Amino acid sequence: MGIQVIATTPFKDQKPGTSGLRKPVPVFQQPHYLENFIQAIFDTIEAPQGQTLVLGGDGRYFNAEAIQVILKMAAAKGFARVKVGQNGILSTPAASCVIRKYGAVGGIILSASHNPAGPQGDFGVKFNIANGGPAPEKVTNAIYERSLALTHYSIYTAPDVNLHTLGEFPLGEMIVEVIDPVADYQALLETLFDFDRIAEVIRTGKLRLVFDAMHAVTGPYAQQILEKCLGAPPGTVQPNLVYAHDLVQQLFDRNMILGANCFVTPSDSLAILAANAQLVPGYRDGLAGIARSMPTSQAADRVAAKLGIDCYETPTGWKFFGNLLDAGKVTLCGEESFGTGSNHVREKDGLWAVLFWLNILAVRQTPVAEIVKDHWRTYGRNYYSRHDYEGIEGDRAHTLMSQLEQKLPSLVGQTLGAYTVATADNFSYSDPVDHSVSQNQGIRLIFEDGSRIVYRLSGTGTGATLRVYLERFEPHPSQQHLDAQVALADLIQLANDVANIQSLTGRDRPTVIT
Repeated sequence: MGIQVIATTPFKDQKPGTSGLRKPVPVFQQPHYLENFIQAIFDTIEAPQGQTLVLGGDGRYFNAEAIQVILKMAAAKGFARVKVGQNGILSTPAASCVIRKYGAVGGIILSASHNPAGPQGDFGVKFNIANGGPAPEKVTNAIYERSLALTHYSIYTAPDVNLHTLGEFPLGEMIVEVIDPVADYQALLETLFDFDRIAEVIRTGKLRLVFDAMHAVTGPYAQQILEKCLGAPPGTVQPNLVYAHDLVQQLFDRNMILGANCFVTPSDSLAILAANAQLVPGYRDGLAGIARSMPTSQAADRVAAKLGIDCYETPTGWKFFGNLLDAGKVTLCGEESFGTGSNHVREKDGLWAVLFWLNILAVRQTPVAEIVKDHWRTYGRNYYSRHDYEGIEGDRAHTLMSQLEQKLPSLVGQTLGAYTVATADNFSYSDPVDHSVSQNQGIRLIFEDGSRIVYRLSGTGTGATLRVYLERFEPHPSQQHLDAQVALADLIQLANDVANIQSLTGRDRPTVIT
């Protein structure tokens, strides 16, 4: 029936934030809510005349209706083409791959699972730009501001386009191209790893399967790549997990793939992958550099040192990896409690790590627990845990950080118990490419032995959450198999005393311990 203007009135918090806009499903279902936000996104694209927009999601209730509205508004925008997943399915690494391959203007990912942290049951709309990665803050603020001042939006009224079978289909002047959700992405992964040799180590079935991000071993992408392509037994893809550190403590007929999966923390997994990267096709020539978010443990640092490559320390976010990967300063990167990835895409990638690991296991022909034990043997172990103090009263948390910041200059050089202070600062990051400076990114106590304490404040705007990161470095192999909270007891006592956590927040116990 054609292009129409639809009058609308603004909504209140269409402010995206880190992983795009996340709200309960009834909130996105409000009349014109999705349309307002999607109009705000499209209003940041100035010359859509010949461009392509990537669109997909994860199945979840409401995705189907949303994908139809987005398609219809894209048609009204004037995009040449929308590459949309079969049945509206596209993972975040896939969309990043697809955007990058075909030079698309950007994408819209309908997911709230790539990032597990968040109220479960929420609906999410993520906007990725031309480089294949998340939209920078300058762009998400732009969207939020537009969402507050819009009087109308444009949409192409027409009946829904079927996405069950592949092909090109007309919608206005626009092409709706339905793509195999996995083909391009599996291709990229095949350029990175020896799929043949990963099939073998699955065949023999004597080793466990290792992963470092939640949900990496679930869903259609794991199913098609691990099960139908690489020959993993049915049932391998959905606790069903054992922790790598448990298997290392234990060190002191049936297939193992199909059994439990070994979880390695992103902090340690990033170090190990970087240490064994030259065993796989995708990184034979070596790494350009490593990057990690500041609170991620220093495990990868010690590998970069011995390798002779630089290691960048960025503020929390897969945001800041983008400029370093594009510039070629960095090949591998990871984020504590989120996962790992490389420059093959611009987002965290859970299968990419699972396959990486499977390819490491096939070449070195040895179980995970022993690989980890060797890594610690060679580089030392970076004992690492986070303590979360959730829902601190607003400005009590800000008094804590303020009092601590004041004390930091006099901390330098002093010896507190067993730990001598080498650096006590407020983290700031100056981008080696943008020259954009980020400030107040957290308080660091860095000790001369390699150990570390870090304080950050989260959820400012909401209660606030105090996150305390505890890192003890242990070079002695005889000391590398303790319980993390036992190993970290002395650092935990120090972190609490110097910041006066109990005195200024009234909390005797972390809300969460990881």
